[PDB]
Parts: sequence; structure tokens; C-alpha cells
Amino acid sequence: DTYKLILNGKTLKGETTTEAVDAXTAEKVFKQYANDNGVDGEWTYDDATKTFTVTE
Repeated sequence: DTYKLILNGKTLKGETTTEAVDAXTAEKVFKQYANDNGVDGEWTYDDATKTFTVTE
């Protein structure tokens, strides 16, 4: 399924999606993607929208 990541850095903001077999896989893509973007933060997931958010 399509999983989504909202990057809410202090100043750097964006979003990306990945196609993954499960939300394990998508998280362990996204938790690489945020750390390419230099956004270390706190992580939440919303299963209703299959969306991860990292907030700095």
C-alpha cells in the first residue's frame, strides 16, 4: 500500500510516499528518508491515513 511521511522539521518541511508491503518496512524507508534530509525528531503514525509524521 501507499504509505506517507510528513516531515515537520523546524524549518525544512516536506512529504514523500513509498510503496511497501507493510507499515515495519515503510517506517524503517522513512526513518532513512528523514535522517537524508537531516530531520531528527519524534515519530507518530496514523493507521487511518497510513501516514507517518516526524516532528522536530
